[PDB]
Amino acid sequence: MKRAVITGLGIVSSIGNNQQEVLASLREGRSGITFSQELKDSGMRSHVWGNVKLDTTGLIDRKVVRFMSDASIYAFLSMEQAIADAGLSPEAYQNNPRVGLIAGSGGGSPRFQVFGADAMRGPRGLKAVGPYVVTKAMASGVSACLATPFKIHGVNYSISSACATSAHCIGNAVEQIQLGKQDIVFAGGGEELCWEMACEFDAMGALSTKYNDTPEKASRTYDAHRDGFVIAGGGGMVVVEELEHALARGAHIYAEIVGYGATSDGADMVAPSGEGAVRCMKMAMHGVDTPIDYLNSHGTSTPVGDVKELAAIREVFGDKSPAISATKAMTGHSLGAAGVQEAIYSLLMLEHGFIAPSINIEELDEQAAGLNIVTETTDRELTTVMSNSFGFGGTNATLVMRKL
Amino acid sequence: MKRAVITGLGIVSSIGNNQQEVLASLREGRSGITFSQELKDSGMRSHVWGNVKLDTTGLIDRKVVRFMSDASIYAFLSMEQAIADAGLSPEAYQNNPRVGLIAGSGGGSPRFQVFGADAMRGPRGLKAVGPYVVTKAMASGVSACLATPFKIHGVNYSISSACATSAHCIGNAVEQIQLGKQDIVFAGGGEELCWEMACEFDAMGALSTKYNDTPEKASRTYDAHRDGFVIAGGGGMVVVEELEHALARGAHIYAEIVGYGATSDGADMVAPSGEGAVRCMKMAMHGVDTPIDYLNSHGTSTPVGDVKELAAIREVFGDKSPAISATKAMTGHSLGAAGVQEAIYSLLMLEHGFIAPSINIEELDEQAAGLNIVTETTDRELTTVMSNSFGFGGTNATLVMRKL
Ligand SMILES: CC(=O)c1sc(Nc2ccccc2)nc1C
Repeated sequence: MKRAVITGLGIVSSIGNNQQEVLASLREGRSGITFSQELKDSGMRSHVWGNVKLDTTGLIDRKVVRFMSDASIYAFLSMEQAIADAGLSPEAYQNNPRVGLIAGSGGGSPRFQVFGADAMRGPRGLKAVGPYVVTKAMASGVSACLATPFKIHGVNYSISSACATSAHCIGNAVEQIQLGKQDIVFAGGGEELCWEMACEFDAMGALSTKYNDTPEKASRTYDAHRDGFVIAGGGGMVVVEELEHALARGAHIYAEIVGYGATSDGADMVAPSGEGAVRCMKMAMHGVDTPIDYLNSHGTSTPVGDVKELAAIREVFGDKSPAISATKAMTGHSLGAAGVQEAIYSLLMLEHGFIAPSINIEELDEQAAGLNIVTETTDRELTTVMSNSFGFGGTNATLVMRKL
Repeated sequence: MKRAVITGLGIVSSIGNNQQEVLASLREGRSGITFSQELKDSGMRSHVWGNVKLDTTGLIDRKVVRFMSDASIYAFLSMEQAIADAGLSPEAYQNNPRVGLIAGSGGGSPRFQVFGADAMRGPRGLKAVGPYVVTKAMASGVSACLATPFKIHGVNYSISSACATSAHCIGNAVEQIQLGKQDIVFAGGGEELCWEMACEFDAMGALSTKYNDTPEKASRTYDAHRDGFVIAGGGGMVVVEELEHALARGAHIYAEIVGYGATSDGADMVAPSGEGAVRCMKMAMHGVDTPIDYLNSHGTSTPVGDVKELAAIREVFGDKSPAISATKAMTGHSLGAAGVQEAIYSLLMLEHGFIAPSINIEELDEQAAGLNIVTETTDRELTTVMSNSFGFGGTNATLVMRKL
């Protein structure tokens, strides 16, 4: 069947506003986490976040940006980067029924939803709301706001699956190539960063609260004293392309997507089962005839979640587990953007031949013993990498990417 | 290639709480639209809606429903109906890696996004927010809140695409069957009905405002004096199943999904382009060796949209129009739920041999000549039916369903 490769990438993240900045942060083990006065002022217990450090004012034409929330702004800038990186001209990708876009967010825009309700409840009613809230607040905002300006004619929709959102977007893009329906699908996602959404996670006890005075130490996957994830925002986009089409245009190919797992736990709303993760990893590895050299774990810095995933990894890999690191210890958890951003970090590791460190492990959890959790940047010629995304609601995605 | 059939359906709609009530409404041309004191009290200009007329108290177990917003409640009730209609025991669909769920909403839960923000700003802060808002508010709430209690082990995610949401969910379910990855996928969606979301549509001028004193006449697709859509809520679910699997278990089969189009306009953000719809319909018709007997139009009762779709229909079919009716004149526009609900109305027409009327056309639009818009219930043996969903943001889905 038809093979899918990644031929371009773009990213706006807590650890860099393009792939050059991201690569430098990954190699340096640099945290993207900062103290947030906004989260503190809202009354939250978690006062830290992985913010995008970019003035986005003016970067997008007004006729386009007027429809957008921050998730769409970050995804749009990532898409522009990905198109440039792929070397795609408008003649090639615009008004082309074989070019699609599958990109989502986990939350839509709580900020604009709340803005609309607050405005409506004041004396000016509909006049205060204005005419742009639907495209900002709707769950499909990220795909809708990008498909128009980029003149996409093929598929156009958003997948959402909480932390797995943009990993399922990439896997669905692979499926469109496999079905022969598309030659290129831009795949990815975006997530805004705001107290309106963050407080929902803090209310469920999911966020880190004990390290507000030392923000760079709060996200600490696998450390014995981890206490929840650090919320983040941003976007990412990859160009998923059919192999013969890529070769025919002289594309730069980062990797082939040689496996895509998607499963469901059917168990707990907010905690992973393990069993679903084992099936998801095995599905992504089926038929893949090379070992996993590096695994970018879901690893959010939660007491239960981090070790549930490690137990699943031990079950999948038996006595030959891969090198592992949790890049969320540097970046935080960007929710709908995490799958694509972590696919990109993994592709940069593959392209540049290094493993990024799993930072802030002052005392390794007892349940991580015996695994090669890499804690210092390591040069290594990688061939095959895996990235896990295990979302709330028991939804799992795994991607396996390999050099061609 | 593996073939996909529909073996069960379930629905909670403005025109009925199960398929018996929906069938009777469709045959009678009975409006589901009522006056809404909630919309009026909120300051809106549109005071009409297609509400679900059902007391849902106690229909879902407390430990299940505590995670859910109304979109999930309606989708869950629809799924229970679909499972019973498909004759699936718990042992047949639970804990089964070959059984999946793809179901979404257009808006998630504006009500619970606003609830979380309002609670956080009050005297109890995080304690008033409570631990259930993420599962209510997140874009994937509908899939997350159903996949756990129904013990789904296969695919699990949401697609969102505004009006096309649950039609793309059904098409993607068909793709899982075609790829050989699933034997059954429950596909559908839900949408809450609330001023928090409705006011955003009224603020952009999208909703009907001139007919509040006569709610049943507000939604009037193709009428010269239409003035916007009437917002609605509800849910729907279909059981998409691989053909040989269905036959081997003695399933009742409504129809095969013989075509699925998904395209993008890539054009004016706020209006349908017409051309994307043409491409979508032709994609869904490709290889289908029988004529389209009946078309359930997207037709939302908007000035621009209704006649753009008619022009696309003329381009596709020339002088050989199928019979057409816009069931939204009865039901209103249930946004994320519209694709699956309209697929279900189309399946009921196919199963029971009639065309539902396009109601409230007192003066046919000057631009609607030369087609077969059916305005009176008409008994007729149908074989192949089409349903269009042309979503805000230029995202299109079309489904073609045919008797076996
Ligand atoms: C003017 C129109 O016809 C429409 S249809 C529509 N649909 C949805 C559905 C679900 C989420 C967002 C938008 N929005 C508008 C403004």
